[PDB]
Amino acid sequence: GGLVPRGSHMASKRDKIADIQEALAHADANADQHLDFDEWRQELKCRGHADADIEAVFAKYDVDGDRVLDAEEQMKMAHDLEGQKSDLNNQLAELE
Repeated sequence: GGLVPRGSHMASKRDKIADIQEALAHADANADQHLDFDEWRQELKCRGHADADIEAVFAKYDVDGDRVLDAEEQMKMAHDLEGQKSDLNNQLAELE
């Protein structure tokens, strides 16, 4: 029963972005173009994610702890997520 006993470490990363990128992008429910904790937390949560788990992933984006990130910081997010994705998709699965 070789194959793989446990891992999916890298794969998971792809699933997160793939699931987070679309969900949000294809979400702009309140067409606000901003990222309020409520929307993020709630949106991601239903994706099989817990309430606390998202805290660590999100907090990493708090610059001044002002708890407010508009299109200003949003660019950095998409930008950073885009590069990491490209490097990952390389071996995992094509895309570009």
